[PDB]
Amino acid sequence: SKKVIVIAGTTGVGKSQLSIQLAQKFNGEVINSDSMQVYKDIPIITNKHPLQEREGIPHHVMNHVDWSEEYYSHRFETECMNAIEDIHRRGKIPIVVGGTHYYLQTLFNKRVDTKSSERKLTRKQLDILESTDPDVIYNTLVKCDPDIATKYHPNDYRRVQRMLEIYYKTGKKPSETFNEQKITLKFDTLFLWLYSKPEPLFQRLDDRVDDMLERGALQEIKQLYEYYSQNKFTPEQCENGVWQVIGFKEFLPWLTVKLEDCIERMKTRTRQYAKRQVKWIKKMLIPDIKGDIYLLDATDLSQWDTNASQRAIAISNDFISNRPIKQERAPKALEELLSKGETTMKKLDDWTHYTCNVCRNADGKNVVAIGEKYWKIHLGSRRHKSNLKRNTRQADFEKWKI
Amino acid sequence: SKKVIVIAGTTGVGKSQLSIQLAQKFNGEVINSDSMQVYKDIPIITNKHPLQEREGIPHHVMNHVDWSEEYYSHRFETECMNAIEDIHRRGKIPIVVGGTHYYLQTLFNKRVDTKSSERKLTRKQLDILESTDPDVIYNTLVKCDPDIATKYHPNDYRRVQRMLEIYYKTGKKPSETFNEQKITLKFDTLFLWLYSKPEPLFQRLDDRVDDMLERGALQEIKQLYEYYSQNKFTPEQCENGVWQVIGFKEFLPWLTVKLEDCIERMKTRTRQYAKRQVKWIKKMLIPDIKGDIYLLDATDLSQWDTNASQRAIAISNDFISNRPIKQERAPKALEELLSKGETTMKKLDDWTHYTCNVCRNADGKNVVAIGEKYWKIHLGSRRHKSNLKRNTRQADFEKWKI
RNA sequence: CUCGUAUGGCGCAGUGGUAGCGCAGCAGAUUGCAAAUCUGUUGGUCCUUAGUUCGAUCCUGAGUGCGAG
RNA sequence: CUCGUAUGGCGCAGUGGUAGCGCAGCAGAUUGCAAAUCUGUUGGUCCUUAGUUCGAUCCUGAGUGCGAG
Ligand SMILES: [Mg+2]
Ligand SMILES: [Mg+2]
Ligand SMILES: [Mg+2]
Ligand SMILES: [Mg+2]
Ligand SMILES: [Mg+2]
Ligand SMILES: [Mg+2]
Ligand SMILES: [Mg+2]
Ligand SMILES: [Mg+2]
Ligand SMILES: [Mg+2]
Ligand SMILES: [Mg+2]
Ligand SMILES: [Mg+2]
Ligand SMILES: [Mg+2]
Ligand SMILES: [Mg+2]
Ligand SMILES: [Mg+2]
Ligand SMILES: [Mg+2]
Ligand SMILES: [Mg+2]
Ligand SMILES: [Zn+2]
Ligand SMILES: [Zn+2]
Repeated sequence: SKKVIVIAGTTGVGKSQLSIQLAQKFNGEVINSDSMQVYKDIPIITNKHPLQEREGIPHHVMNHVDWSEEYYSHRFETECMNAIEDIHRRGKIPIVVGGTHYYLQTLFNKRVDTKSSERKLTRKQLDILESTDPDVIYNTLVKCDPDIATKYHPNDYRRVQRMLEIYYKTGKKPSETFNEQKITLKFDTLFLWLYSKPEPLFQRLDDRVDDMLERGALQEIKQLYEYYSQNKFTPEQCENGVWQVIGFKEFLPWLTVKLEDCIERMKTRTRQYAKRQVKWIKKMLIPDIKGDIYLLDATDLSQWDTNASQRAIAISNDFISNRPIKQERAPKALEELLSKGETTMKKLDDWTHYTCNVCRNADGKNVVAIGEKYWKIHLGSRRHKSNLKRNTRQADFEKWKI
Repeated sequence: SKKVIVIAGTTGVGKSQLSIQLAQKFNGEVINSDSMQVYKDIPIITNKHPLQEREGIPHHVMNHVDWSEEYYSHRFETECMNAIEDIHRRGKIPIVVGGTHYYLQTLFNKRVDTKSSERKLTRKQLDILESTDPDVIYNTLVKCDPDIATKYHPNDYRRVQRMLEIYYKTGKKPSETFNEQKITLKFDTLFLWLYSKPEPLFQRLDDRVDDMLERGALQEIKQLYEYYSQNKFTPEQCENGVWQVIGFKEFLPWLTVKLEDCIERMKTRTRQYAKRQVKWIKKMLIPDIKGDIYLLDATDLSQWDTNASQRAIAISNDFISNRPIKQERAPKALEELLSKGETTMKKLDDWTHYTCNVCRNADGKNVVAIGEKYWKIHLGSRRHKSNLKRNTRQADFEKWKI
C-alpha cells in the first residue's frame, strides 16, 4: 500500500542529510517532526537544515508557527496527516524526520480525540479542573476510573489533569478508551534509526554548540529576548511554546564573564536531550512498533556513506519496491540495542502505589512510590534510613525517661 | 483491543495440549485451522484431539464438512472470522491452532475477493479459462497484466488460472490489486510457534505413525475406501477434498506383504509435510508478520512443561494483560531460526524469466528458469551440460559433412 | 543341476564410442484446491576380473550376488 | 622562611554525640505543553596523622598540599 519513511535518532547524526538523499533517490518530500522547528525563523539554535542544502526538496510542517502560538500534539497530527495525504496522491513518498519522537505516535493511532467530542463543561467539573488545590483533581480521578489513576503519580499534575479532562469531554473512562485502542501502524511504514555511541556523540554535540554560538546564534538569542521583553514575560513562561527551546532560557540569567556559564548549562541540556531521545526510542517507540526498525551506525562519521547512506538506501530500495527486507536490521556492534533487555524489559509493569508514612518531600506530601521494585529502592535509600533513625531515636527518648 | 492467539508448528509438538492449557488458563475457545480436520469423522489419521482431553473447551471450524464437499481458503475465512467475532462478544479469547499455516493469511487481509464482485463470464473469456490447451491461458495473462504473470511459471496452471480469473471477475489487474493491499494484522494477535529439531521430531513422527496404524487407523482407511469405491472414483480424485489426506492415497495401491510399503510411503509424506510447514513458517508467515513471533522449544518432550507450558503461559499472561512482552522471543538454542538469514533472506526477489533453447522437459516445452540466481544453477547442472554436449558433437558432424 | 539378472539411497531405462528417468534427498514458488499443486537441482562411471575390438556399461569366458525352476 | 587553608565527579557550607546544599550522574513515567513536565535515587564517613576528651569532621601538635610576605 502507500508507503511512509520515518527517520529517528539524536541530533548530530545526519538525520537531515539522509532525509534528503532518500528524497532525491526515491521521489519524496520531507515532513518535519521537531516540536521546535515548527516555529518561525530562529534557525541556528532550533537547528534547521539550510535551504541551499535541501537540493530543492519540499519540506512540510516546518517553520510556520508564530511565536505567539503554542504548538502541540493534535496540531501536528492534523498537519502531518495532511502532508502525507497530499504527498501520496501526488505519487510521492513522505519522509518524516524529527527529534520529537513523541509525535510519531500519530503514525499508529496512539491518542484520544477530545475535539470532535464537544460537551459543555459543568461549573462543578471546571471548578475541580481549574482548581488551585493540589491533589483535589487527583482524588477526583481516583474516584471515577481508578484504573487510569493508578498509572500516574499524584504530582503529575499536567497528565492527571488531562486524563480527567478526557473523562469529562468524552463521558467515557480513559482507562477503557485505551483497552479499546488499536495502536496499529497506519500506512506501510519503515523506521530508520540513526544512532551513535554516547561518548563520541557528546564530544561532537559539545563542539556543535561551541561553533554554534559563533555562526550567529547570539543574535537569535537577542532576538528572542527582544520579543521576550517588551511583553512583560517572566521566566515561568519558559514552559510553553518556543520558550521551551534549548538555547534561550539557558541565557536568561546572563540577560538578567558569566555568559560562559550559560553556555555550559546549554551544552548540558543538549546532552540530556540526546540521552532522553534514545531512552524514548528504546522504551517507548520500539516496544510500540514491535521492534520493526532498522539501525544505522553513525558513530564514526568518517564512514557514514557506507554504514548510513548505502545501508539505508539499500533497505529503502527494497522497502519501496514493496518487498521483504533482507538487511540485517542492526550491525553486529549495535545488536544489543534492539534486544528485549535494552527495550521492553525496562518498561514499568507494576503500578501498585505505596506510601512512606515517615518520608515526606518539601511540598509537605508524603513520599509515594510506584511499583514494588521501586518501593524497595526507597525503603533502602539513605533518605528513608536517615528519617527512620531520627524517628527511632526520638521515640526512644521516652523509652529512657520512663 | 480484542486479542487473538495463534499456535503454529509441526505435528507431534503438542500443539493441542497447549491450545487447551491456554484456553482454561485465559478463558478461551479453540479454532481449528487444519484443512483436513474440518472433515467429518476420520479422526485417527486426520489426527484430531480426543474430546476426553479437551477439558470441555469449545472448538470451532472443525469436523463438520461432508466428504462430498471441497473446503477451501475463503470458506475458512468466513467461518474463522465468525468464530472470532462470536468468541469476542462473549468475553472470551480465540485460540486458533492448525497445521495449514497458509490459512492464517486470513488474519492479515492477504487475499482477493471474487465473490461479492460478480460478473457474467464471457463465452470468449471462459473458452480461454476452461481451455484444455497448455500455455494458452498463460499467454493471455502475460498479455493483460504481465507484471503478475512474470511472478509465476508457465506450468503453474492452478495459479496462472486463478490469476486470470481475478482479472476477469474484477476487471482489475491482479498485480495492481496487490500493490494496494494493506496486509496488516487484524485484531491484536500473538503468534506462538512450537518447534522441534528435525531429527528428534522425525523419530517421534515415525513411531507416531507406527502405533497409529494400531489404534485403529486401518479401519478408517477402509471406511474411506468404502466411500471412495461405490462412487467410481479414480486415483486422480486425490487432488481434491478429503482425498488429499496423508493416510489414504498412500494405501490405494495396497487396495488396488506390500502393505508394509504403503506405510513407509506414508511415513515419508508425513516427514515432508513437517519440513514444508517449517519452510512456510520461516519464508512465508514470519516475513509477513515482520518477525513478531515467539518460539517455544519442544525438542526434548521430557521438559516441555518448562520450555513450552510455562514459557507460553508467561508470554500469554503479559499479552492478555494488554502489556509489552519481556520474554526473550527465542531460546538461545533456536535463536538462528528467527534470523533474517533463515527467513526473508531465502525469499525469491528476482523474477526475470529465462529459457534454455537447448533443454526441454518430457512435456515437450523448453526449460524456463526464474531468477538470475537459478538461471545459473540450470546452466551449470549436469542436465544442461549433457544436452550441450550432444548438441555440439552433433553440430560438429556439420563441419565434417561440409 | 537348468536357465536368468547384477546400473547413483531405492525402483527402473538404455546404446559398441566413456549413461538417462521416477521416487526419496536438497532448493525455489504459494493472494479459492495447500495433508494439495508447480518448479529447479546434488548424487552413478554401468558388480569384479580376463579377453574380442580402433574402442565397450553394452559382445565371450570365469568368479560372486540375488531370482524362478 | 610567617600566614590562610583544603568536606562525595565539580562548586560550597556546616553541630562535639559518626555529616549536608546546588550542580551534574543514575533511574522510572509520558495517549494536546514533550528541546518540555512529573517522579525515585547512587555517590564521600569530612587532607594524612599523633594525641586531647566517655566521644569527635568540627578542640590541639606535627607532617602533606595549593595559595599568601
Ligand atoms: Mg554527515
Ligand atoms: Mg513570529
Ligand atoms: Mg494541560
Ligand atoms: Mg537522563
Ligand atoms: Mg505433551
Ligand atoms: Mg501449507
Ligand atoms: Mg521439503
Ligand atoms: Mg538426472
Ligand atoms: Mg536396484
Ligand atoms: Mg538395461
Ligand atoms: Mg522435477
Ligand atoms: Mg588388440
Ligand atoms: Mg575391457
Ligand atoms: Mg536531579
Ligand atoms: Mg521528548
Ligand atoms: Mg583521632
Ligand atoms: Zn521513607
Ligand atoms: Zn539448458
